[PDB]
Amino acid sequence: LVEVADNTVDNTKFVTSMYNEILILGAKLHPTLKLEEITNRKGLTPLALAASSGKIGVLAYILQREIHEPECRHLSRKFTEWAYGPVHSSLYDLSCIDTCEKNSVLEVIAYSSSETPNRHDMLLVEPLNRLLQDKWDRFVKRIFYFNFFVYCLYMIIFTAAAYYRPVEGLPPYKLKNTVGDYFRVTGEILSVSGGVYFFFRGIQYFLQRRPSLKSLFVDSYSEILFFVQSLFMLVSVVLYFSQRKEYVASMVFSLAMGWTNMLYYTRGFQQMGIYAVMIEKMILRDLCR
Amino acid sequence: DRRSIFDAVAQSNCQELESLLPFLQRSETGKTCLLKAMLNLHNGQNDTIALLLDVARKTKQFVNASYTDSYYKGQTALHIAIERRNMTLVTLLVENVQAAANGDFFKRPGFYFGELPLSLAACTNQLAIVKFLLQNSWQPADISARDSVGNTVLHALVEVADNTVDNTKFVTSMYNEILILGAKLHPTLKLEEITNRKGLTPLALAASSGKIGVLAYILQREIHEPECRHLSRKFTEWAYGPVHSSLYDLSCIDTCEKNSVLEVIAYSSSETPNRHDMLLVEPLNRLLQDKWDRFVKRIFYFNFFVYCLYMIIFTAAAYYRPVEGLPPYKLKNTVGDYFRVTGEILSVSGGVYFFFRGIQYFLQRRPSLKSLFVDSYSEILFFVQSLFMLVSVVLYFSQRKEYVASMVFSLAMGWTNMLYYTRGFQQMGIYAVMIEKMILRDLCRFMFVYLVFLFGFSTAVVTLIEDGNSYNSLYSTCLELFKFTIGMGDLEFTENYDFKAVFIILLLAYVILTYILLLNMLIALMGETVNKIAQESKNIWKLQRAITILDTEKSFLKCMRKAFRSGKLLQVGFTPDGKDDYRWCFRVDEVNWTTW
Ligand SMILES: COc1cc(CNC(=O)CCCC/C=C/C(C)C)ccc1O
Ligand SMILES: COc1cc(CNC(=O)CCCC/C=C/C(C)C)ccc1O
Repeated sequence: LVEVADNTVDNTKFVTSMYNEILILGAKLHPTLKLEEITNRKGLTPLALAASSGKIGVLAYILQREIHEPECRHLSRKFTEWAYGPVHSSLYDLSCIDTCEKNSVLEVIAYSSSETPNRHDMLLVEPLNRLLQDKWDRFVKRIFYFNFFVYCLYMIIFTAAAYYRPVEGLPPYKLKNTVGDYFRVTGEILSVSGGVYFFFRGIQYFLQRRPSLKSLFVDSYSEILFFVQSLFMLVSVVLYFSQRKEYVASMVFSLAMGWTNMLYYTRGFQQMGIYAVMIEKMILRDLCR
Repeated sequence: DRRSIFDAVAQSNCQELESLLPFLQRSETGKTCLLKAMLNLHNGQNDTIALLLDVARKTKQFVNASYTDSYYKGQTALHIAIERRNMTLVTLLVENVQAAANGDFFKRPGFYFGELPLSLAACTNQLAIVKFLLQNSWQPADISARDSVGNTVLHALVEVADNTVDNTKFVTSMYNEILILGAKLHPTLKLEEITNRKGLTPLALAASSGKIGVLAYILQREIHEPECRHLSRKFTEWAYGPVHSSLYDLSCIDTCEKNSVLEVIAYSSSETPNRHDMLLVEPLNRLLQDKWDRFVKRIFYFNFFVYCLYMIIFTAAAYYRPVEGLPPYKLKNTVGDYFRVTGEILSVSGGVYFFFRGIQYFLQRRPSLKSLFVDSYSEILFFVQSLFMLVSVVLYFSQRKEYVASMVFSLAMGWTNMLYYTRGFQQMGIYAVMIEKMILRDLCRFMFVYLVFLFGFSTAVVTLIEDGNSYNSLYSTCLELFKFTIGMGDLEFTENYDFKAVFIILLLAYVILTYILLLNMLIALMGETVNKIAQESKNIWKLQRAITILDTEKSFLKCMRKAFRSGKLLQVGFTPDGKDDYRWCFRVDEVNWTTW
């Protein structure tokens, strides 16, 4: 039933309908069985498949399902907790929306390879919007701001240790007894540590997600850039112990990338996140043509 | 047992009640048994309430049962009946009205409707219930009830409006019906002036909070009924053919006890949903335009001319600043120096004037801190110019030559601030509004992004240079790369670099990313924003002129306060109380061919 849905209003109409009728029928015949958890060989719940393949209408249905019949009230995914006047307070199920056995509906929507017809539009349903906004407000705003602040410090120290690079002779260099040179070696060590961190993060991402080769610059325009900055920093690491002065021609690139990559963080601020999105899209289309 | 009877009433069966009645007679929340019966009622299936009433009467102090908890403090049975549309139940309870439900819900999610059964019924789109309650025989409901904070029935009616067409529909409707009803019951009372603790008339609140539909109603209200013609706020003075000449009330639109409707609309902090759109009603537009045409156009033009003279003299006394030595300076016997000292004195006098004006404004209005640059973009600038001028005053008697670095700033600001005056000319006022909006939005966004990019690539290029003039600089390289954005960038401005290929790749990447991509993006986005605000600019300009008029009238009450009044004092019709209706009315014209 889900597999044949095509998002067209009448198709959504009767897919939702017949889904409901078959569900209530199976409920009446077998009050003991719970059919939804039935999963195919890929192990996808009908919700999970209706969300991964991209069928939005059936998704809005399955997340907004309710039944009053006393015998089979227990199929509902929504309830109305109370109401005094025009005010209503209702519930939602989150059966495994937020966290699910192997992949919840959110985890499937977000990490969908964009071979899915429409993932961006799909977070318009009520429970998902409310859920994600709630998580942002409560306990991840602080984490994101702290991450942004740490990256600011890393760029600052990287910049101020690149600015004063030793110029006497060739690399490597002896550590003079002065205090400023000790500060500078601390700066270089923090710099390379951050570099290796980003390098590994990139490799881990590319292992978990396993992104394609024809759509890598349209699905993840940011992981590529962070990993590339890490690569340049590490090549500088390699060529600063190979007694060679060309490391700078690499390191410089990195540093520039560094500061530019800061735009990655303007998605926590809607009114600047939309601007950074426009930059990305235009660079991919219009500058290229 | 209390639990047994609770289950029985929840059971919709009277067997337990009948069984326990003879035995009972022989013998935090506190929800009432009759309240429990009514609550668990479907299609009027709860009948134990009448039996409970009969038993209580056979054995006043209980028909007035109410909550005790702070969560539902004071929840009233008659209120619950109203919530249920209970004509039978409410009529029984009343026959068997000023109840104060002072709980949390009545004061996170909740519902505000007033604290009185009458108010609740009025807040529920139920008209028969209110008719009966306000004119119930056993105890009629008094309409003039005022709650703790003072929100009467009309106050709550306005307070629940939400500008949506159907909501406006029935809020206006029921407001009208309750008004005419109170008029018929009490021709002597005038309900509108009833004000809450904040002292706001229902008009004033409907305007301050932002409810436009109710506003258009209240200012365009008329009644023909002979007994209650005296509630109208509009009249039609005469009509020969398709022509009509009508009046308007101006009850306290133009000038009111503490804050009129205009004074509230204009000075609204823009936390109000929609103030710009709100001056579209007929009497307000006509009134403000009339004031502009009659006796404030001259004042505004004269003010503009005086400011022009102040800038001119300030400019010509700054131009010839003494250069011999340090400040202060001795006044040479020449005549030009006397002219110049006159110029400086006029300059500082104007400066102190603007400084005080700014302080007074900031005391009266008391503007917020998070929205100061979106509510008043002009008072800040005038006050800031005054501040710079006064710091120059301070440092010209501290034997220091740095005063100029301040004064210059001031002077520039001065001339630019002249744009403040292009609101008396619609077709230039809209242009100055666009400048303001773009400076607040688009330059800010684009400048954070452009500084990110500029600093990134400029440290990138300085970490490469060696200086082996003085391009080993973050400031001089920051310039030499900023110039690329004014079409003056030199791709080879230094040859003190180790690698030419890297240097050129970096500069090319910079030019492509900022000059070609970003800057043209800014042009495109400016196009978008202009195409969007083409009309918001007009509305904001009308509001700017309205504020100008209000300040103009307030400041010059000293010269002729009551001389130039709106409209005239007219006698429109008779009223039963005194058989005379004298009001500061405002006449307008109109036509219509479809009506005939
Ligand atoms: C990193 O995440 C994001 C970054 C950006 C902006 N960053 C860029 O456009 C990359 C520029 C690369 C040019 C560098 C050249 C070197 C060799 C000098 C927009 C959206 C994002 O999500
Ligand atoms: C003053 O009222 C208005 C003014 C303007 C135009 N004025 C400005 O944009 C201010 C420019 C400030 C830049 C000055 C920098 C100095 C340090 C040289 C538009 C609309 C208004 O209502």
